[PDB]
Amino acid sequence: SIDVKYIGVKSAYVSYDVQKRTIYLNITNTLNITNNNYYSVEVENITAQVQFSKTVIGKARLNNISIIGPLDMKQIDYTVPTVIAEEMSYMYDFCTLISIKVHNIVLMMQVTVTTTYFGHSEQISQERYQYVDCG
Amino acid sequence: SIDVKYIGVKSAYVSYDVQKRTIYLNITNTLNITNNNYYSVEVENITAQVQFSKTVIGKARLNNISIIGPLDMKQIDYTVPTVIAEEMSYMYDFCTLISIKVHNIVLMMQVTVTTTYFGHSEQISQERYQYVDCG
Amino acid sequence: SIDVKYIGVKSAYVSYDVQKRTIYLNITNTLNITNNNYYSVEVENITAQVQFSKTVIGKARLNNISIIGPLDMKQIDYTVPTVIAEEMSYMYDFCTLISIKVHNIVLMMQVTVTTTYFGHSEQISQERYQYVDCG
Repeated sequence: SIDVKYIGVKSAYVSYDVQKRTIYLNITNTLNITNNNYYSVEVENITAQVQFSKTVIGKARLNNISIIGPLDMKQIDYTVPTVIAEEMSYMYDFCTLISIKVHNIVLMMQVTVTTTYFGHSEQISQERYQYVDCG
Repeated sequence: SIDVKYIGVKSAYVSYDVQKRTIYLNITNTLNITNNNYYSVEVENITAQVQFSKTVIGKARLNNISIIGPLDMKQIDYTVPTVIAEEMSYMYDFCTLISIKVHNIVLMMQVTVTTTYFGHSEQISQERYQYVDCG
Repeated sequence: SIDVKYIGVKSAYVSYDVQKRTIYLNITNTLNITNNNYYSVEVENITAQVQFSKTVIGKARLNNISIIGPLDMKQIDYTVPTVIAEEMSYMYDFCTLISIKVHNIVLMMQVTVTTTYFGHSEQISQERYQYVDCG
């Protein structure tokens, strides 16, 4: 919710970036920085009454007050059928980041069959870092 | 919730980056930094009443107040059928990060079949770091 | 929740990075840093009443108040059928990070069949670090 960032290279408060055939000569840098951060975040005052039946008095008849179902759920159920007579594959790979017929799956399930939940529920997913470097 | 970052290279408060045929000569750097962080975060005062029946008085009949189900759930259930007569693969790989017919799976399940939950629930997933480096 | 970071290379508060044919000569670096962090995080005050029946008075009849079921769950149930008459693989691999027909599975389950839960529940998954380095 606050300060969520994807940054391709670099993050700073003060940054000096001096490069590529440069003269940086006789310089006076003076910084008087005040940068206080005050966070009052997700401060919750919750008064909750949760009843299916609160009061029954006398010969009353109650049936099937809350029904959740039937429930039939399927997720990440794909199919990749391959029927081939003859394959030739020639692969020449030099200095390459390569993935071939790979299956990458992330499933995060947090509050899934609950009657009641009070408070804070959080999911964070930060995906893979992959690289190839050649001289 | 606060300060969630993906950063491709580097993170600083003060950064000096001086490089690649640079002269950095006779410099005065003076920094008076005040940077206090005050966090009052996910601060909860919760008063909760949770009843299926709070009060029953006299000859009352209560049946099936809360039904969850039947529940049928299936996850990460995919199919990869291969029928082949003949395969040739020639692979020549030099300085490669290479993945072939791999299955990578993460399942995180936190509060999954519950009547009641109070407080904080957190899932964090930070995926793989992989590289190839050649001179 | 606070300060969740994927950083590809380096993390610092003050960073000097001086490199690649650089002259760094006669410099006055003066730093007066105040950087106090105050955390009041996940401070919970919870008053909770959780009853299926709180009060029953007299000849009342209660049946099937809360039912969770039947429940059928299956996860990471994929299939990889292979039928081949003839295979040739030739693989030449030099300085390669290579994975072939591998199955990588991470399953984290925390609070999965509970009546009631009070407090903090945390799952953190930090995946594999792999590399190949060649001269």
